[PDB]
Amino acid sequence: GLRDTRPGDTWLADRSWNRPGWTVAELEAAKAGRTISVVLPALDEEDTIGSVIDSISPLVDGLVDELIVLDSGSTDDTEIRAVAAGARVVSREQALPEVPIRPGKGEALWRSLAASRGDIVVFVDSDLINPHPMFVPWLVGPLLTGDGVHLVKSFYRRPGRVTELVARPLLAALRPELGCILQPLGGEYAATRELLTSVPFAPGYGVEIGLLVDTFDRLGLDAIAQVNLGVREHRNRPLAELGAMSRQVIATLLSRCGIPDSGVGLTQFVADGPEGQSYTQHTWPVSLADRPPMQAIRPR
Amino acid sequence: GLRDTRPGDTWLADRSWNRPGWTVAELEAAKAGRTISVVLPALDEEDTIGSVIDSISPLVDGLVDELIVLDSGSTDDTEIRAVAAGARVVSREQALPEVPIRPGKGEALWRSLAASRGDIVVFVDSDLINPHPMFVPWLVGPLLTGDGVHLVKSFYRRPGRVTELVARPLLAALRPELGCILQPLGGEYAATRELLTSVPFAPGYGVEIGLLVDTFDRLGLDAIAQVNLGVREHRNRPLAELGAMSRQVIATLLSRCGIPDSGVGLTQFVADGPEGQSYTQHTWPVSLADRPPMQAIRPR
Repeated sequence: GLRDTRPGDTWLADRSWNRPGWTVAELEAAKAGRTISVVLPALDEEDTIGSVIDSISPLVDGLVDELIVLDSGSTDDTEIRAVAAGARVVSREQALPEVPIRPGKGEALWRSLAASRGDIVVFVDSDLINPHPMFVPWLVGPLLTGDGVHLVKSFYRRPGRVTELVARPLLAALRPELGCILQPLGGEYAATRELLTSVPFAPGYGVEIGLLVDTFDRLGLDAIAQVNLGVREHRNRPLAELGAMSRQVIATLLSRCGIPDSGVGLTQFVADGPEGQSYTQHTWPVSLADRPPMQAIRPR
Repeated sequence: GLRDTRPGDTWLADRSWNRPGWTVAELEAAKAGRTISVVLPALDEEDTIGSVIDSISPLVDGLVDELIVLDSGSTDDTEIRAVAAGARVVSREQALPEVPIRPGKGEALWRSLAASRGDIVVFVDSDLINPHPMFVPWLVGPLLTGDGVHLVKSFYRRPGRVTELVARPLLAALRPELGCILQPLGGEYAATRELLTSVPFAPGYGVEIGLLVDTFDRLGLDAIAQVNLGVREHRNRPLAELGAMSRQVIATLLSRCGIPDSGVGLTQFVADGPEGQSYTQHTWPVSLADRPPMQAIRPR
């Protein structure tokens, strides 16, 4: 199983595997009137976003019915570079004009449900360094070979900390059935519109884990598959922000589990000098506020 | 406050500071019939333990009434080297013969309550690299200048991960009042026997955080002070063990907070090779079992 795994192989909930024997073209034939949207959430990713689109670009009007960059307030060259690469850029405002904006990644992904049309939505981070062109095919595979699967999570070999020390040990504690999930926080995943629009979306860095847990609670482990995406490269996560990310992952998971979170942000104490003679007190925001199921706002 | 802090300064619960103006000799005079025990928990620390004792050694028969190494099953030269340095070595069995041994650090510290006699117990890790001779004086300071303080936690400048990403964000979520604690997991701390023998001891890597939270719940923030211990050096924590440590910190905190922990260990998936073609599944143990207050076993 995980003793013999390829870029392409799917792990199902019953610990059974599948090594895909289709072509991109055969996957398109399997769609059967189901449409596919690809969504790239982007905040200030001018360096990487053209490359990411180029990887997915060839699939459009074939396997992929639409390719959207959800621009989350970029002040760099993200939009013009995504357009020149061939993607349609939708701002948060454009996606859902009648609801005021909240900050964070979860907001952007939630809004993209309103901006996209696809029966299946694939999410891919725009900060990926050289994503393999087979990423979207590999992600959608298990949805199209339809066996009750509604969420496809990815796993990869690193070519970190918050996943290994925070997300996974907390899942072992609070949702032990999800202990099989290698990469609960990863931004490459696919799901049905039916699933996506029926669940609330966690704010900020909580979005992926909130979706995982909501899917498990409502549909059980069988609705969740994982695909080996191989060696996956992304940008260095600046170490300064990781405390805030952990705090938000914690807030989201506690809230899914029915445990009251104080709503009190992490205060970090940063030594100002080598002697530890003074500290800068830095308090990051945490959000306990989900967005409601998209069905409650923009129903289909 | 933390805008101007020395090796020696104490932070109290009301955000007020104290910069000590005593000598080791004046601290001894302040004891007033209170005895002081120093306890060094040790599992296989032959390289560092002589040095640690040498730092504390000069205080014995003066400020320090006894110095005990609690040997937690060492198969290297820890015991002979601690003896030659001048400490008394007590095995777990010797400390408390009538209770069977459980593994982990918390067990060793709990047992040391039975092995030691001091009204005040100071705990110092035996893996410290060149601890400053003032560590024990600085730790006991706030207990002897008696103003209702029962627990003294330390903080230091690093000359990590589990503290910053796991312990502190979870405390912000579940015990926000303890958000002021810089180093909740640190092994250098002092407390009263009255406090120590009245609380249960968490197992393994949960011991320090369990003690912090128990103290807070039972006595409030005022009973807790923190002392700047300056630049503090210890051994590199092998990165492999950190998941298990986080999982146990999580288990202990959830249990203190009244939240059911599954008792299911973290399963880590270690890539066997560069390709991510197979993973080794490695499941670390977690313990939900405290030891009871020492008063229930070996009352004074």
